[PDB]
Amino acid sequence: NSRTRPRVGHIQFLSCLPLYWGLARTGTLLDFELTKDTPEKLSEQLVRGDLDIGPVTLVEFLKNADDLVAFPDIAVGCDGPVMSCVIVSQVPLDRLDGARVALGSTSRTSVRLAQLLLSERFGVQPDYYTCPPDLSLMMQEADAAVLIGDAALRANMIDGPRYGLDVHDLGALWKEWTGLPFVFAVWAARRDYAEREPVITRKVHEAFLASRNLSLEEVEKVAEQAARWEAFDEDTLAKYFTTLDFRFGAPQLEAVTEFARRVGPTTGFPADVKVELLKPLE
Amino acid sequence: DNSRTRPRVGHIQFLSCLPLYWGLARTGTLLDFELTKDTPEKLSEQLVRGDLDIGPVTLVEFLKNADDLVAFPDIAVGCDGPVMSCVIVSQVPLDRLDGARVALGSTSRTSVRLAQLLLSERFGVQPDYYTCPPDLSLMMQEADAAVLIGDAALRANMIDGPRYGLDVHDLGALWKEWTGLPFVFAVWAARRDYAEREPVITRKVHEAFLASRNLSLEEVEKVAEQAARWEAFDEDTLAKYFTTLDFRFGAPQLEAVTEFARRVGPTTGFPADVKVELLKPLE
Ligand SMILES: C=C(Oc1cccc(C(=O)O)c1)C(=O)O
Ligand SMILES: C=C(Oc1cccc(C(=O)O)c1)C(=O)O
Repeated sequence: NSRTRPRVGHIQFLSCLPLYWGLARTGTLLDFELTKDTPEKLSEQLVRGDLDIGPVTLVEFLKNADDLVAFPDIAVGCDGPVMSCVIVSQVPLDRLDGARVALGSTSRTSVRLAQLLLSERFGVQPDYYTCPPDLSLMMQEADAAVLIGDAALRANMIDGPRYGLDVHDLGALWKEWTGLPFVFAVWAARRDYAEREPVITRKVHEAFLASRNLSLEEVEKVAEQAARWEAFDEDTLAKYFTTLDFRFGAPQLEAVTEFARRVGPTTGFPADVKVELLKPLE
Repeated sequence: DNSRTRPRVGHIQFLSCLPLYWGLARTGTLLDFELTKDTPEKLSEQLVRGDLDIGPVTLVEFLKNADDLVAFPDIAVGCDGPVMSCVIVSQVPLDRLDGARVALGSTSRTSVRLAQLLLSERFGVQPDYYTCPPDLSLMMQEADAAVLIGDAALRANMIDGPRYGLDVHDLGALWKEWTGLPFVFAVWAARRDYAEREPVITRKVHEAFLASRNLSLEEVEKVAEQAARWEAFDEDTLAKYFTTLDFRFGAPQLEAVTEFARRVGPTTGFPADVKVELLKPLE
């Protein structure tokens, strides 16, 4: 009946590879029982109780906000381009009305942001369908596709330029539309776990912040090492890691508030949903 | 995407390899791996069938597949005397086990074979063996003795045994008494096809393991202090366990492997003189 390590999720994509570096170098990993997977699986596992703490794609957090406690000061976001959330299209976006648009199944938030932009900014109503993320296949059978993660970064930096495909950065489209930054995923504890183990939850939160901070300082070391295992080179990875925005304070919460209000009534949660933050000790 | 992919590397989830995990994390080596954590018998099955490229292999399963695996020199999971986490728990003296029931934990391949070798060829008793999931409570309700490995064995050795007045015999000590030799329970190996396709990645993985192991030897007390917060064992117990384990794999350890293989080979599924191929260093 001894104390057991928290079950902690971790996004397998490159976006959170520097964070993984920090968790390893600080020794934090030895205080976790870590699960690596794609964002939609990690969100399903946390909501279903197979994890205690982990990253949650924003839309799924909002649909479950009464049962989750978000960690302050860490998130996966951007202020302008995010580079790894894109619309790849063979035509201008305003020509997508009634066209087929493939939505990568690993996404919940970026697909909704893309749908919001296309309808409310560009005024087109495509015929959406979900499918596994595969740019080559998606382009054969759809006129445009929404991708996240490594596949999106690959479409943005490699596939797009080679084949003359338009690649629209969803963070940039949102920044153009609203002037706001964007948050794609947060870290959260299950409410029942945070109330049963307040101290473990706090130490996990603080360890994430320290590991994140360390990864910011050693971004070039992380990029050099990771470049040996990717089609991206060191400069591209370092640019990607430094373009991503892992803050989660008042300006980022303002962005979440506005996004939630615009998509709630079309996504399945109240437009004024409450985001509960983990409170520090007095 | 035809870029080079990280090696798929297995890692024993038990406490025995927790300091090594610390070393792999602290050195940053983990970011050069695609890591899979599991029990020794699953990690062995995955490597043999091709779901991993490099990983720990319980000795008996390595020897049964020695033609298809290349062992890493100078790192292994072993002992010279007690190993602490491979035990026979018995309610009677070992010499009273002839015709008695002995439960063999299903997660083991090497320690169970070593226990059978000791009981038959050293003590001369012929128990009615059976395999079951590792659970000391159930095993003791139905058997006169049980063979355990991993955390469950360490728990029987340091906690359950003393509490219930059960004899706990250390399999490493029993073998040492019988032979004067150390013992190797698991080795690290690369699949032969992976080692021949990617010699340099295999070498760098091997070197990274040695460097992570060496660091974990230096920081054993830090690792025990951290791990004690999540285990029924305290820091002193974990530190004694980590320092009792022997992770060397040179000539004296290979001598032990050779003799163990000779005594059990023809009844376990490999030649008594099976050849152990070691990863060769560069000139
Ligand atoms: C930085 C990214 O933004 C994300 C992260 C996690 C989930 C989602 C989603 O769309 O559900 C988006 C990235 O995927 O690289
Ligand atoms: C030191 C140990 O020895 C082992 C390790 C892995 C497998 C086996 C086996 O019996 O198959 C034994 C331990 O379990 O901690």
